[PDB]
Amino acid sequence: KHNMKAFLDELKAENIKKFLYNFTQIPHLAGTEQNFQLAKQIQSQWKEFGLDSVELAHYDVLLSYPNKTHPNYISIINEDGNEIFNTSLFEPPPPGYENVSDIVPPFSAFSPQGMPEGDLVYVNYARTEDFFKLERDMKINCSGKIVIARYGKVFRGNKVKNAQLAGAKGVILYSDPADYFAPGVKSYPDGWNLPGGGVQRGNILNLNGAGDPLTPGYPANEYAYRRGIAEAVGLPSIPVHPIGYYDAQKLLEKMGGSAPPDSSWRGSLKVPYNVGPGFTGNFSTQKVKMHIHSTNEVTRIYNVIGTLRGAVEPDRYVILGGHRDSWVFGGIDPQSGAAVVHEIVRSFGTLKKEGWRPRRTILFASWDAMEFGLLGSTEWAEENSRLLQERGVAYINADSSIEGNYTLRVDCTPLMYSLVHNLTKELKSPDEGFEGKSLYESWTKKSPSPEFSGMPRISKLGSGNDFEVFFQRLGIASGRARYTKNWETNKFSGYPLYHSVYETYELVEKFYDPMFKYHLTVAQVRGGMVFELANSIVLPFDCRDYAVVLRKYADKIYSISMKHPQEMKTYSVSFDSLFSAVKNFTEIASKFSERLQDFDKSNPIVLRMMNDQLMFLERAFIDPLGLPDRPFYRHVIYAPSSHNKYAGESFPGIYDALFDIESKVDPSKAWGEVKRQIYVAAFTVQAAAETLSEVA
Amino acid sequence: KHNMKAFLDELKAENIKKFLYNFTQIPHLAGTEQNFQLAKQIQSQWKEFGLDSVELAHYDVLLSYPNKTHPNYISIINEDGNEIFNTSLFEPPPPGYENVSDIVPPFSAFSPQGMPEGDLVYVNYARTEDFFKLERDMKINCSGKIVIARYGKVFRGNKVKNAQLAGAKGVILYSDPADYFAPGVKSYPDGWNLPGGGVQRGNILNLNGAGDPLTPGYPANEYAYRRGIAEAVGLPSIPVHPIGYYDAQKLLEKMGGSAPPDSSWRGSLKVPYNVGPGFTGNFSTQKVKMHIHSTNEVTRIYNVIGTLRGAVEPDRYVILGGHRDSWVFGGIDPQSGAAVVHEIVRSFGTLKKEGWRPRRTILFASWDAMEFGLLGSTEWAEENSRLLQERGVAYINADSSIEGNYTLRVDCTPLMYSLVHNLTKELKSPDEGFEGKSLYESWTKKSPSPEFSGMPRISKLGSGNDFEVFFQRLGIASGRARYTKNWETNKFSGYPLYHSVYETYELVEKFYDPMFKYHLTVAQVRGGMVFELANSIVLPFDCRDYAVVLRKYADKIYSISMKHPQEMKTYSVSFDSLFSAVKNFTEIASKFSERLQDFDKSNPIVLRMMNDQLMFLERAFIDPLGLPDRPFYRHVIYAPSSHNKYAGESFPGIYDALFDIESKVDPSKAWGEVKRQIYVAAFTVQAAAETLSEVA
Ligand SMILES: *[C@@H]1O[C@H](CO)[C@@H](O[C@@H]2O[C@H](CO)[C@@H](O[C@@H]3O[C@H](CO[C@H]4O[C@H](CO)[C@@H](O)[C@H](O)[C@@H]4O)[C@@H](O)[C@H](O[C@H]4O[C@H](CO)[C@@H](O)[C@H](O)[C@@H]4O)[C@@H]3O)[C@H](O)[C@H]2NC(C)=O)[C@H](O)[C@H]1NC(C)=O
Ligand SMILES: *[C@@H]1O[C@H](CO)[C@@H](O[C@@H]2O[C@H](CO)[C@@H](O[C@@H]3O[C@H](CO[C@H]4O[C@H](CO)[C@@H](O)[C@H](O)[C@@H]4O)[C@@H](O)[C@H](O[C@H]4O[C@H](CO)[C@@H](O)[C@H](O)[C@@H]4O)[C@@H]3O)[C@H](O)[C@H]2NC(C)=O)[C@H](O)[C@H]1NC(C)=O
Ligand SMILES: *[C@@H]1O[C@H](CO)[C@@H](O[C@@H]2O[C@H](CO)[C@@H](O[C@@H]3O[C@H](CO)[C@@H](O)[C@H](O)[C@@H]3O)[C@H](O)[C@H]2NC(C)=O)[C@H](O)[C@H]1NC(C)=O
Ligand SMILES: *[C@@H]1O[C@H](CO)[C@@H](O[C@@H]2O[C@H](CO)[C@@H](O[C@@H]3O[C@H](CO)[C@@H](O)[C@H](O)[C@@H]3O)[C@H](O)[C@H]2NC(C)=O)[C@H](O)[C@H]1NC(C)=O
Ligand SMILES: O=C(O)CC[C@H](NC(=O)NCC[C@H](NC(=O)CCNC(=O)c1ccc(I)cc1)C(=O)O)C(=O)O
Ligand SMILES: O=C(O)CC[C@H](NC(=O)NCC[C@H](NC(=O)CCNC(=O)c1ccc(I)cc1)C(=O)O)C(=O)O
Ligand SMILES: *[C@@H]1O[C@H](CO)[C@@H](O[C@@H]2O[C@H](CO)[C@@H](O)[C@H](O)[C@H]2NC(C)=O)[C@H](O)[C@H]1NC(C)=O
Ligand SMILES: *[C@@H]1O[C@H](CO)[C@@H](O[C@@H]2O[C@H](CO)[C@@H](O)[C@H](O)[C@H]2NC(C)=O)[C@H](O)[C@H]1NC(C)=O
Ligand SMILES: *[C@@H]1O[C@H](CO)[C@@H](O[C@@H]2O[C@H](CO)[C@@H](O)[C@H](O)[C@H]2NC(C)=O)[C@H](O)[C@H]1NC(C)=O
Ligand SMILES: *[C@@H]1O[C@H](CO)[C@@H](O[C@@H]2O[C@H](CO)[C@@H](O)[C@H](O)[C@H]2NC(C)=O)[C@H](O)[C@H]1NC(C)=O
Ligand SMILES: *[C@@H]1O[C@H](CO)[C@@H](O)[C@H](O)[C@H]1NC(C)=O
Ligand SMILES: *[C@@H]1O[C@H](CO)[C@@H](O)[C@H](O)[C@H]1NC(C)=O
Ligand SMILES: *[C@@H]1O[C@H](CO)[C@@H](O)[C@H](O)[C@H]1NC(C)=O
Ligand SMILES: *[C@@H]1O[C@H](CO)[C@@H](O)[C@H](O)[C@H]1NC(C)=O
Ligand SMILES: *[C@@H]1O[C@H](CO)[C@@H](O)[C@H](O)[C@H]1NC(C)=O
Ligand SMILES: *[C@@H]1O[C@H](CO)[C@@H](O)[C@H](O)[C@H]1NC(C)=O
Ligand SMILES: [Ca+2]
Ligand SMILES: [Ca+2]
Ligand SMILES: [Cl-]
Ligand SMILES: [Cl-]
Ligand SMILES: [Zn+2]
Ligand SMILES: [Zn+2]
Ligand SMILES: [Zn+2]
Ligand SMILES: [Zn+2]
Repeated sequence: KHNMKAFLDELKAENIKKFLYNFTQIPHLAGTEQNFQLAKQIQSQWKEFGLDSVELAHYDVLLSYPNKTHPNYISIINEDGNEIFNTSLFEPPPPGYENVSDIVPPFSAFSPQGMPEGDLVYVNYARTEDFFKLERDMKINCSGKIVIARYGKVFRGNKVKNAQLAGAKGVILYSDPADYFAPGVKSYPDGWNLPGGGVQRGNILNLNGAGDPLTPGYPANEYAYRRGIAEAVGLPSIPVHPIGYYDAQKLLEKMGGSAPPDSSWRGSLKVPYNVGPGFTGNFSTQKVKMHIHSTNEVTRIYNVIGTLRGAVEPDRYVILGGHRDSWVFGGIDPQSGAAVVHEIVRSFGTLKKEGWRPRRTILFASWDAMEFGLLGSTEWAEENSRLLQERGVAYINADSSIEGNYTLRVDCTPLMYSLVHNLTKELKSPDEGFEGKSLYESWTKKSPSPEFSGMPRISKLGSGNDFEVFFQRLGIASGRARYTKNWETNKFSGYPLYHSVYETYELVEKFYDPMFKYHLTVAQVRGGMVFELANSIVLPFDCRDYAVVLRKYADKIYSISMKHPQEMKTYSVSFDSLFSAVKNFTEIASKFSERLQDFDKSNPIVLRMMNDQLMFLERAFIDPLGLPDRPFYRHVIYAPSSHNKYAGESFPGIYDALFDIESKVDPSKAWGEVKRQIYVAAFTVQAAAETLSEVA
Repeated sequence: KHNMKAFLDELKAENIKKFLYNFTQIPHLAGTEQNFQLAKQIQSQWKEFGLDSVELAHYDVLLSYPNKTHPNYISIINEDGNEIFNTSLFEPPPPGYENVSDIVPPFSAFSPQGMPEGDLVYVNYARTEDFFKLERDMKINCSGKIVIARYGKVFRGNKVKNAQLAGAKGVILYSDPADYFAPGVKSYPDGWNLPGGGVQRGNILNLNGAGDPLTPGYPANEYAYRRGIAEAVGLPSIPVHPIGYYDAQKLLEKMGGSAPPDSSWRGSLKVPYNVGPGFTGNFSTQKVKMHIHSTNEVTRIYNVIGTLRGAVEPDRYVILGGHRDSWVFGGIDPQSGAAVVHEIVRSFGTLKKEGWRPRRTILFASWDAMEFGLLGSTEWAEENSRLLQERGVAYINADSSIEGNYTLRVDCTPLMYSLVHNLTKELKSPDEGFEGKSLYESWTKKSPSPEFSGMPRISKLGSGNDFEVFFQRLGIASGRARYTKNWETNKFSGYPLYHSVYETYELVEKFYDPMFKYHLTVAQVRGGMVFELANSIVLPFDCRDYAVVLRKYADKIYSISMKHPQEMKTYSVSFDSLFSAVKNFTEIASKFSERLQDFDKSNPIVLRMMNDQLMFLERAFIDPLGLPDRPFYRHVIYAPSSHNKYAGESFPGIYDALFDIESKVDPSKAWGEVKRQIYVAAFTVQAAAETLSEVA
């Protein structure tokens, strides 16, 4: 038979390993020839694998690169202006790659050029609360200072935004061993830890969903009319550069001024972690100088778009997408995910060659320029927004398949919770000690849901990955899954060698997944989800699961507001309308579910009506006016946190209206805006509910 | 059989007459008890007529009313401050209605309160070009003057906006006999002309599609959070009041200053039409004083919403909608249209009682508060926007059925041109001299298309009517039709007694349509369109007709730009991308049309795919970012003219970027924005075309 089991059984660990090796021998930086070559290779292979059509979709977008003949670096300069200490110009290449060309040196993409020199202030992780603590509690002024922040906890773009608004004239990011060196594990190449010379690359934009900085709203095609740089979206105004902890140590060791306010401010280096500003007495006349000469330039990028036409509903699209561009070799990020996508295409293509086709169309995407701001997926979705919004069933992302070897991690819309539960109950656990048990069982045991015994944790979607346009802009149900670490063991924001030259094929093959069994489990979950979404007669979404979480989020936002009981009385702030809408959603969804079970199974119009109702339910949470000052975040239930693009926030409009409200100078105005956001959320919830009522 | 002919034949002129009489005996001003009573009556009757459900949808919206105990009026005051001349407090009521209560006196709805006193400037029709001529050519400064403008040519809201931006401190609108008195016809009650004491009511908002001024974006429901008045949308900042030509004569006769610049500035009164400012020598110390005391107040309004559930595609909606609220008796506007809707419901209900149902769902709407800014239809569409955008097939409007007795007038999306041509070829002409001929034949003869011999004129949709939210905001194919006058005979912007107390049942029965045959023809066209839209297996839209007009509009906008050849060279302004997109649209639409003809007629999925492609084609012209500073006008091909809300403009983004461009102080910036609009239009056209490509 051609069923899900045939699909799953065709997937092979050994194929994923071969593809990963193939994709990670040279760098594939967005906009470079090497990445265009790989694009053409994957196009060719997807065609040979059997897809009906495979095309490149190219765009001309703003990227950023260091100047090869004018290196970025930071100095300590003495009062004479002699540079007495200089940070590294490159990471020491790993064994056997010391002759690889075109390894981009560490840099912060989209930094402006400049050579600011000043006194250092240490700002911990540069989170909103870290700046609050500096200004409000410690009375330290960052205006005109160079800020040094440790990576971790939040997206680095938010750090840079926060430093700018504090008045910093430059930012230095570094990786502290506290956050990127797991105790008892060796540095690469002998373990999976970050060495003192390792550095995390990465962009520092604040795009808020816009895509290419020059063309917000519209694809960066041949004839596009670009904004000038001064009106581009999301560019930082101060120079920024990342360094490793050997170099960080040499910048921090001299710091004077105030002590760190508490231990949550101290990392693991042998330094006091003084906040500054500036250096202790003997060194007080020395300063820090950055030298940044990177350039922004419009550069062509290439997405690969594969189509497997549906047999019955070709005008319904289930999309499996993940990026192909990497900072250097991309051993984990993204090629561990791209190798999984490749094998999924291969497997679906095998069935197709034997005469099968999915019920609905499957689109496969190899996105470009993700590392420079989700540019490739966003431009493509801008180009294709009307097809995607009227035909898009679901989007399954496929970045890094592994970031650990402990258990599964899934973030998705509530509409996919039941699908994920049911699919994982069918799959075999790859975990030691769970031989012959289901993935559901191992996952639930290692990662229990905080709410419900006997179920696993599934998180909301955040951002910083290629689902952002499809979910928070366009309202297409989205999900993602990968293998991850035990967050109780270390609690780091990622894996140590993230975005470093040390992220290699050997990293994965030797330390993360020698038998490629976690990769295979991830291919089964991602591929399985796509299979069911594209082949189930009734779409596999359970609207009742949205009702349950909407109540949890309404409770949560209410509890936040209820910290201000006097203001709620003064300004008559009521959540009654939101709870009412949620109650109605619960009731209507329950009735819809009965019809879906009970409808006449011979009637394809009733079926498609109810599949359209299922498909357009995520779509109903979109507000076409967007959230305040973030027009490309239109989903009213979920947006990326305004303080950390990686994290999702629920009822974001209300949350941001309530955030730090006790500090606003005009409370009447501030609480007015809370009430406005309550109204918008209540209305959108009720409106979404009504899409599930009988249609006439 | 139950077919279109059965539907059409059930319609009776005598029923329309009875309903019109029934709807016009007392005033039905929005927000009054009398209009809520009529709402309940139409709800009851639509249920008895056989609709499946009929509900009221109510909203609480900003309306405006004069103060009953503090009348609005204008004076000429002498230097002592004695009011030596006062305009009327009411229109002399027509015969037999001199005892009717609650006739609202003439006023401009949403005027602020004030009693400004100043010198008069006469500004012709207060169009953009009239102000250009005053400031630029005649060097007359309106700052701090009271402006007197004749009604006509453009929507009165645009006049008030234009007067404000000229710095006027108040506006007086009047009806000039040149524009509202047809030569050789008697004044009401002895003819259909406006008497000297007649006055045109009407709102003076600039909403740009927003709906209720306090709640843009969201329905004005129970829990809505309102803007304060100072942030409301579209309210005028200067007092405004309309008067008749007896009173206008007494204001204009003393005017001094400059002569009218030419005869296009002179109306028909026995006055010189001097532009002013102020009065001639002997009267130079006299001034004009307005006294406006109207109040804005949030008031409940009621739409009636009738549903006739579709047998096969209940989740596809064909909407017939028109308003019910009137300024006074509403003899033409709107009850001549509402009486037609009522008979259409009756006819469809007769078929339903005999066991028939349309293929798709038909929604019938009796809108409220249209006269105060299309409020009722817009709030309802805001409430229901997600159902309408995913399920809305078409909207047919149904305001005034007649404004003359000469020939048909149709404005609609190009997608309905073929439908209208085919339907009118089936219908009998009611015109004298065309007995036994088709409506198509009489209409084509009396109103030839400017482009194509042997076809009739069909105009683009403008605004100032209840289709605005459905078409220009939501992108649902829309159309309207009514009987009209011979524009070659007089060329007035409407009919003389528009929005006056004299617009009565007797006006219609005695002067416009004694045998109710034009009303019946209009019921057949509107009802016929709804019938085909709701019952045709393939939706009756021809995408090729859009391709033909897109080329006409691209030629037109190109020709406008080509008046500035030097700037097009300097700033490299090319229309190549727009023409390219239009060419592609033409090619793809041609291929789609072949598939639509040729597809396998047994396959309902292919059918519905192609019906969805047809339905979502108007939808593809929507840009969710809206046009510049007009977020609720999102259609890129059509918007209401920025200079006259009643008129439609094509490629409005480009048109407004080019308008008066030779006056802009920064030409680089201005031509940049032209190019930006070219890109947006080319992209949207191509994107719309691609919705008609094979789906996978
Ligand atoms: C969750 O779902 C429920 C439905 O089960 C919704 O209930 C509606 O709630 C609103 C209140 O927010 C009710 O509004 C009230 O309607 C009365 C008239 O309703 C009748 O007539 C309408 C048509 O006009 C019918 O559709 C309806 O069935 C009724 O027969 C008004 O008279 C009320 O206004 C008066 O009282 C209020 C409050 O004290 C005053 O502010 C007013 O000035 C006025 O005096 C009121 O407008 C509505 O009728 C309910 N519909 C039902 C029960 O079907 C919830 O609203 C929904 N939650 C959300 C968030 O949408
Ligand atoms: C109306 O419809 C036609 C289709 O019939 C569209 O034609 C496309 O037009 C654009 C030009 O605007 C062409 O873009 C060019 O593509 C070249 C590569 O294309 C190949 O590879 C792609 C995938 O990457 C395939 O999809 C495609 O089939 C081709 O095989 C580029 O190399 C060109 O760029 C080079 O030249 C330009 C111009 O001189 C330079 O600016 C660049 O820097 C670079 O040197 C160019 O990008 C596109 O290929 C055409 N597609 C076709 C024929 O199918 C029209 O665009 C459309 N009109 C609108 C308004 O959309
Ligand atoms: C995940 O798996 C669960 C368990 O199989 C699925 O729920 C089950 O779905 C079936 C099929 O609809 C339900 O059967 C139905 O029962 C009703 C009422 O008794 C009957 O009238 C119908 O004819 C039909 O047989 C079954 O009750 C239900 N079991 C539950 C909820 O415990 C669930 O649908 C799956 N989720 C997906 C596919 O997203
Ligand atoms: C308005 O009426 C015209 C004239 O009836 C309609 O166009 C006609 O539509 C029919 C039905 O699709 C076309 O017939 C088809 O012809 C093709 C090609 O020869 C054949 O392969 C199909 O099987 C089918 O018989 C007919 O050609 C066409 N006539 C024209 C264009 O002159 C038009 O569709 C109507 N418009 C509407 C309903 O909106
Ligand atoms: O411009 C942008 O918006 C982002 C560009 C670029 N993106 C990435 O590097 N993405 C991979 C890293 C990303 N990290 C996080 O989400 C941090 C916390 N959550 C998880 O790791 C986490 C979340 C869900 C799951 I399932 C597993 C882990 C990730 O893991 O996706 C960057 O950040 O520089
Ligand atoms: O707030 C708003 O946006 C408008 C509120 C209110 N609306 C109306 O009174 N509508 C009826 C008058 C309107 N007039 C025009 O369109 C003027 C030129 N075109 C036609 O008459 C014309 C156009 C198409 C056809 I078919 C027939 C005649 C009309 O005729 O619909 C008002 O204007 O005060
Ligand atoms: C990755 O695998 C691809 C595909 O097998 C290899 O590209 C092929 O290389 C052979 C030998 O040079 C050529 O004859 C084919 O034309 C290539 N195929 C395609 C589709 O490009 C590639 O060599 C491998 N890369 C590495 C580094 O191993
Ligand atoms: C850090 O790098 C800087 C720049 O290369 C070094 O300073 C330069 O040294 C050369 C050779 O002695 C001089 O001719 C240049 O004028 C210097 N340039 C600047 C900008 O100062 C510096 O010596 C290096 N410091 C260390 C400790 O290696
Ligand atoms: C308009 O017609 C309606 C409906 O025929 C009339 O309203 C009815 O009046 C009778 C007699 O008063 C009542 O018994 C019914 O309950 C009413 N029906 C409904 C549905 O409201 C109304 O009288 C007519 N109005 C005018 C001015 O002629
Ligand atoms: C126009 O109306 C105004 C207001 O009614 C008249 O002026 C008033 O006249 C009364 C009675 O003589 C005075 O007591 C008021 O003080 C006046 N009010 C104002 C505001 O002036 C005026 O007489 C009327 N003019 C004409 C020509 O009829
Ligand atoms: C890079 O730096 C070099 C050498 O210092 C300079 O000549 C060149 O203009 C720079 N390239 C850029 C700005 O792309
Ligand atoms: C920080 O310093 C700058 C000037 O050096 C000043 O404008 C700003 O107000 C200061 N912030 C404080 C002390 O709050
Ligand atoms: C793989 O799992 C083992 C056993 O739990 C663990 O000790 C090791 O740290 C893991 N490797 C990685 C890279 O997480
Ligand atoms: C209307 O005018 C009267 C009498 O001059 C006044 O008492 C009342 O407040 C006004 N009503 C309003 C503003 O609605
Ligand atoms: C019109 O008059 C006002 C002041 O009375 C002035 O501010 C404005 O500039 C004048 N406009 C002209 C003469 O252009
Ligand atoms: C009705 O038609 C006649 C004959 O053409 C015309 O003279 C008369 O003015 C028309 N009535 C109206 C109200 O247009
Ligand atoms: Ca873009
Ligand atoms: Ca509103
Ligand atoms: Cl992922
Ligand atoms: Cl109309
Ligand atoms: Zn990645
Ligand atoms: Zn990455
Ligand atoms: Zn009207
Ligand atoms: Zn009107």
